[PDB]
Amino acid sequence: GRVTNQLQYLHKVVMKALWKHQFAWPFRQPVDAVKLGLPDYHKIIKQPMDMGTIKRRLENNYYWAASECMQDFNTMFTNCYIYNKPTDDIVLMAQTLEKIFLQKVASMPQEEQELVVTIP
Ligand SMILES: CC[C@@H]1C(=O)N(C)c2cnc(Nc3ccc(C(=O)N[C@H]4CC[C@@H](N5CCN(CC6CC6)CC5)CC4)cc3OC)nc2N1C(C)C
Repeated sequence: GRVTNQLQYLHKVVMKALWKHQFAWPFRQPVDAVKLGLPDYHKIIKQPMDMGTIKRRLENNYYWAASECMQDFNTMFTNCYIYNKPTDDIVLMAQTLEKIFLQKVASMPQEEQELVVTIP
């Protein structure tokens, strides 16, 4: 991947705010459906995603475009809404975190530019 202004913003602003939030703990690591006794989790959820995985990807310059990282955040929230019951508190926690995600994304740099200054 590469380092861009937008991906650096996603790492140092958006992820920093979401990771520390009081509602982040269910999303800081992949769902362990074996330990949770949930044999249907991976039958229903085709693309598991979590903030621990996203954070490691950002640390390792896995992404090529901010939009890919935004899709990973979105998949994580969508998985929660699809799998759980509409009245479960975790749905409310995801809605709270996703609202912060969108609020912070609103102030991301407009044009994606690689943060490299190279010598030919
Ligand atoms: C999946 C459906 C839905 C959903 O959509 N998502 C995203 C979701 C995600 N996560 C959870 N639960 C947990 C999440 C995280 C933890 C944790 O801190 N786990 C660590 C704590 C102990 C650690 N151990 C390991 C070895 N230990 C050494 C030996 C002495 C013990 C020392 C400590 C290992 C794991 C616990 C959870 O269970 C309480 N539920 C979810 N739901 C619920 C509605 C079921």
